[PDB]
Amino acid sequence: SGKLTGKTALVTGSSRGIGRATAIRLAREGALVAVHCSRNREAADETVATIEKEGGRAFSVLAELGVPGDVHELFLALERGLKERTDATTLDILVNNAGVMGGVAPEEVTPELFDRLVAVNAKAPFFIVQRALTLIPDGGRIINISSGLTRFANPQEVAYAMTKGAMDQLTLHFAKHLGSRNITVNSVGPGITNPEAVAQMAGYSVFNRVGEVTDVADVVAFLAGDDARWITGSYLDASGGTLLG
Amino acid sequence: GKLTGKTALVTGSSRGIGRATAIRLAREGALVAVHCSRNREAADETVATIEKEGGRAFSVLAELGVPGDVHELFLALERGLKERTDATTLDILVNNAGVMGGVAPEEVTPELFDRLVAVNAKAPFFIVQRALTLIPDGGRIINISSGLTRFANPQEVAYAMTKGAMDQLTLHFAKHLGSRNITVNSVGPGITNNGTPVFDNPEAVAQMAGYSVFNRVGEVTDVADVVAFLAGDDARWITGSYLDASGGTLLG
Amino acid sequence: SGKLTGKTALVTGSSRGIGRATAIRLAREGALVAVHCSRNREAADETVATIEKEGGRAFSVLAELGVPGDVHELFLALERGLKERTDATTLDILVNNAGVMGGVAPEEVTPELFDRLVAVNAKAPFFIVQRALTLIPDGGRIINISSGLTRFANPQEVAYAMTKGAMDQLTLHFAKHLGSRNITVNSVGPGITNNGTPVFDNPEAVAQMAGYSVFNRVGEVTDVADVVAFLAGDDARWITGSYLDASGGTLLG
Amino acid sequence: GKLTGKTALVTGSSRGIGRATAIRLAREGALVAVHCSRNREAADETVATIEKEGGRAFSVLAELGVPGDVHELFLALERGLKERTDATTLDILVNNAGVMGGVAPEEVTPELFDRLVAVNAKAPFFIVQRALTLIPDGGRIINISSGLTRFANPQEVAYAMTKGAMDQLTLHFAKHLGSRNITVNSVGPGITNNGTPVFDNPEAVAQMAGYSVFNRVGEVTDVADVVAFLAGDDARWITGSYLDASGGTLLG
Ligand SMILES: NC(=O)c1ccc[n+]([C@@H]2O[C@H](COP(=O)([O-])OP(=O)(O)OC[C@H]3O[C@@H](n4cnc5c(N)ncnc54)[C@H](OP(=O)(O)O)[C@@H]3O)[C@@H](O)[C@H]2O)c1
Ligand SMILES: C[C@]1(O)CC(=O)c2c(cc(O)c3c2C(=O)c2cccc(O)c2C3=O)C1
Repeated sequence: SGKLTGKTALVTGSSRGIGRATAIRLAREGALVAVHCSRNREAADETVATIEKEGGRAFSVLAELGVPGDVHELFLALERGLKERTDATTLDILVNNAGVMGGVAPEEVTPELFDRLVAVNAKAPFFIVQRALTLIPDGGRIINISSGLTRFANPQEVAYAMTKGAMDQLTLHFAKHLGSRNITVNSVGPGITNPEAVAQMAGYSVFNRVGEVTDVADVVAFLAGDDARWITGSYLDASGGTLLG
Repeated sequence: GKLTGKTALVTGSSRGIGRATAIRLAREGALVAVHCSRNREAADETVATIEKEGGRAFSVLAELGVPGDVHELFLALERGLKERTDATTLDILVNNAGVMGGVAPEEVTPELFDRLVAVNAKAPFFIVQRALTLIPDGGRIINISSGLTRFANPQEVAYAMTKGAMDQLTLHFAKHLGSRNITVNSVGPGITNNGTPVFDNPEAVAQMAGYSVFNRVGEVTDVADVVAFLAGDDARWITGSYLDASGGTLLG
Repeated sequence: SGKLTGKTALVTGSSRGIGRATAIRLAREGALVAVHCSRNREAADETVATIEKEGGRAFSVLAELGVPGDVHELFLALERGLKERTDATTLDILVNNAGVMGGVAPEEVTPELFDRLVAVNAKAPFFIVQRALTLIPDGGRIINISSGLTRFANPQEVAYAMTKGAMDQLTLHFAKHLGSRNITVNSVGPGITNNGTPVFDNPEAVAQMAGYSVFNRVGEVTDVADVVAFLAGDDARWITGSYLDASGGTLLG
Repeated sequence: GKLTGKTALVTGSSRGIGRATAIRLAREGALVAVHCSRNREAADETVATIEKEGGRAFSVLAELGVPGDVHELFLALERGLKERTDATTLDILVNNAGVMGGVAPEEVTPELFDRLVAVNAKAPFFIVQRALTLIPDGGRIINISSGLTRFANPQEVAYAMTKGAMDQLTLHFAKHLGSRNITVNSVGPGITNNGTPVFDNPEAVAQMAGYSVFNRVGEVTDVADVVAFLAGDDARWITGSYLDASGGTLLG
């Protein structure tokens, strides 16, 4: 039971971190959750187990994002697992969460690394959305997990932030596009998300603590439900006040 | 009831977004102080409505924008809370009350300006300042702003100015109350059907609907439900922010 | 230069700091400038003298802002001064620069001080714009000096930030309002700026203010003045309703 | 002229905004590298116009968004720079080159996507990376973004994604390059008449004109004159920002 009973959801990159927590949370609201990961079937199944242990419903879906054919593989697996469990291909909630980072100075960024950041973080989300319009009913949900680094300068992750900048444009423009179909499209921006180095990252928030994976997941689940029907095209700041300069 | 055994004050609460906000917060198990400037009866009609759902609420009278406004309000509030809970703890503060100008820029007088500032910006500042002594660590402050802070409309410039002032309150009090774990956030409504004579008129309603990407006017419920979320535990990691409850009016 | 030759301007709070430098840069570009100040007639005459030494044109205007009759006196003096030197009351450029800070913790703010900050920082600029519309021609300019404190949290000056967030709303709605008359309306947001005070004589404090800028220096009054001058000229005809970040990258974090 | 003694590269300066930017920078006395993909005559026409007005410019030819683009661009750039100044100093970099998608969201192919990224966001990044050694302390990077980063338009979502990436390039390199005194800023045009067929129909024009509060479309000089200000000394204290050169298109 819960807000999302009889709803289906897909969360990309949800074997670890925010994705995992988001899947758990959405499942807790009574949603059927496709747990996606790129490479680890094991981690993906740990998540599916937890959801079942806590009385919810989920299934793992493996498909490496960032490579030719990623969208085919994601949906082939996804659409089957859905018809298997509901006899429909409907996808009520899409969470674009998967993302990889750069971790080098701009002078060390290769054309190839740039291509891959774009491919996983921005290109996949675009073509995942495009194909998912097929499955998403009227009144459905799209939620894109952004990054605090889009509002906060960090040259050590410039290529990463560029791709998340790109992802945030999905929110603005698909919100407009999907208006007539009553599908809301929003972004969620985390802060820093989980020694003496702990003490310094905790300083960035006004709450003097580091973010937890739950801190973001709870905002996603709100966006995923009916209480958020009148919010679209917007950016939700789940960073514990990190943007306040 | 996720807000059970919590207390809430919503200013300008006898009608419109305020009404719906009180009703929603009550429905979540919170005892709600329903504030009004003038009509004791209208504020009691809301209290009535809440109790018929198995909720807890009490009316409060205090004309905002005049000398001693804050005093009268917190006098009645502290009284009503003690009588009902043996404490005067205020978990949730919603600054909802506000008035518009409805004249062109060249037609604004000093008296109107002063009046807009007094009700829309001054009162909320001092209601926050006073409420600090009643809000526990982990409490909630929600300021109802306006989409006109992001969408040009000269016909309400002075009103928007007072609301932009309100949002700055949000920014700075959020930083100030971080160590006490109180979130401070603004909710910006779009065009919302309250009950004014413009909404009696279709074609006018048709015009306003088009501002939203969903092709409808907002309902009071649309905004109250966003307020309710910020009031709850799911929004503990959101502070100092502006939530866009306009149905995508800001998209251009 | 002669870019603003034939133009007139008013810069409020123009005897000191950012206001002063703005008045100076406008005059340099060829504008006849009304230097306003609230009380100090001498400091205003000093700016005028400086502008004249450089071969420009300026006059002083006394009018205390934030008290009853402030707009009235300002424009009485403005109009007399403009008519004498040009034969017209045409006001091409209006710069809303004047403002006062609160300098008090959010708990010590009284209803009086709040009124005072509003009256000076929000009320006056609104009514100055309102009254100035009668003098500003099609093609004219309005620049509002805001604050980086609208973008950067600082509870120490919260009431002041509210008045300045009010001021940004002026920019947004009047830009829309004044579109059909081809007047641009923009905001300029300073960061920390060295206004000549003793505070800036201490290097240890200078350094910790400098760190807020990506360039590792404090701003000069001239860094802000030069942006205002750009907005005020023809090259910025296609910018309106916007906010210019003249703070040396303070908002980057 | 403010830019006497300085050099500038403007990518895609053979027509539209790039062309006018090149022309305006040369007018202030800068030596301008005029760039485009293959059309030598197109680049040279801009060079001709600049020379008539008594300025200095040379054409440089490199198709952006293909393996080797950067190498080919800088080889041509330095050659031409050395032939004229006997130095490879680049004072001013303007990332203007850009292409549009122009198909519905459902129609976008991986191929089109890759192409927009490669030209609009990736090339600017690697051009910057490579230019860093030629740009002296106190120099300038100006990135030509788009109002579509703030104004919803599904017909160009992929394009707008690349411009969102572009604005991130501004934010992060502004920080990275601060200790070197290099300002990095975005200029975001609205609808600007660039000679394409759409600006010929006086009906679609009137419609486009209505996006601005001045009720006209932008001209190429409207944007170029903003770039020129950023390229000069008067804008030394602005960095990491977005300049809204749309004539008030983002006001709602
Ligand atoms: N005009 C508008 O409405 C508008 C609005 C917002 C933003 N913008 C932005 O402003 C910039 C220029 O706009 P515009 O309207 O002036 O464009 P334009 O008239 O189409 O000219 C663009 C220039 O970019 C060059 N270019 C395109 N692809 C290239 C490639 N792969 N390699 C090398 N050069 C390339 C073109 O040269 P070749 O022909 O040789 O390729 C051309 O000189 C773009 O970044 C655009 O996104 C324009
Ligand atoms: C010139 C054009 O063929 C027409 C067009 O559709 C457009 C194009 C490029 C743009 O950057 C924009 C726009 C735009 O409308 C438009 C409409 C409203 C706001 C905008 O920022 C824009 C644009 O930025 C391609």
